[PDB]
Amino acid sequence: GRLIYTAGGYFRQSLSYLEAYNPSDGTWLRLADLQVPRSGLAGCVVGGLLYAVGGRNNSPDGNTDSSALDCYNPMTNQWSPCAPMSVPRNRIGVGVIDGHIYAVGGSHGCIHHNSVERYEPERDEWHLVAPMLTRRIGVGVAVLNRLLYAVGGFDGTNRLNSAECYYPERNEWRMITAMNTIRSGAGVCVLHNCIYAAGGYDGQDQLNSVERYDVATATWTFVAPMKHRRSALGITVHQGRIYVLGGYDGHTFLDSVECYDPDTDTWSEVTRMTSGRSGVGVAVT
Ligand SMILES: COc1ccc(S(=O)(=O)Nc2ccc(N(CC(=O)O)S(=O)(=O)c3ccc(OC)cc3)c3ccccc23)cc1
Ligand code: NA
Ligand code: NA
Ligand code: NA
Repeated sequence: GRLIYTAGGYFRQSLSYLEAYNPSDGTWLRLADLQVPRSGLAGCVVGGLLYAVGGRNNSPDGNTDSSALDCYNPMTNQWSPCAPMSVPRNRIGVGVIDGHIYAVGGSHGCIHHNSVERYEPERDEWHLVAPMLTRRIGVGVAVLNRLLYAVGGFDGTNRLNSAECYYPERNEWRMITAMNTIRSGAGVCVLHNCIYAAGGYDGQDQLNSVERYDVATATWTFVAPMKHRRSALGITVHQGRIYVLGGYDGHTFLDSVECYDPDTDTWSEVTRMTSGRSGVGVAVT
């Protein structure tokens, strides 16, 4: 009975919503709002708790990048503040290794970060780790074999098809094979020993293409495309299928949730979000 949690996001302004989808019964729960609205954040789970990391509050009253880390306990339906990151990071990527949260890249105003930092929930402290080899905002992150992959993004000048791999024990990054497509604001996840990158923006158009990196072969291969082009989408994996949530298609904030079945190489529409939004954080617990 694990749920897909969606936190924050944007429609007209940054949002405070926390909602959870159950693929088993098709239900949505409306859970406790975030304390502060944010879009461009990332979600992750450590030890059955949901963490909302970074992002930005884009409001009619002003725009504020976030260094916040907040923790949601499903058992109490309550958000609790944690230690903030060293710097604000909007359009952040996040991955977890061995119970530690990595905050990768993102922007603070015009600064497009190459820096990376690591949170230890048991000490409630962040520290810097090695910087990525490239500045990346709108970067997607996934973890496989206790290595962390940072995929695509924007460096402040160029939208990127490159990607790189972090080695936590050695504390170093290495460039991996570049993707077939330039993608910022893609959904990036791990499924069956491959890193998937779904959708995003190539500098000109929102994308419906999906490609996956087979780590063993160092090769990116396209799979079936999504039905809807989308950037700033949420993504996650639940019971061996990919779910993509919302995003912007170039004209509309989407409420569409599509599900990828690797066995048949097919996408299908599985539910709608309660309202269209982009820039959400997503995780499963
Ligand atoms: C036209 O030029 C571009 C088009 C698309 C892109 S991208 O999708 O690749 N990168 C992203 C852009 C914006 C984000 N958000 C808000 C912000 O950072 O200011 S959002 O989801 O909150 C949002 C707000 C307003 C929007 O209007 C249409 C669209 C998205 C992003 C949030 C997370 C990840 C990437 C984001 C970049 C440039
Ligand atoms: Na610190
Ligand atoms: Na993720
Ligand atoms: Na609706």
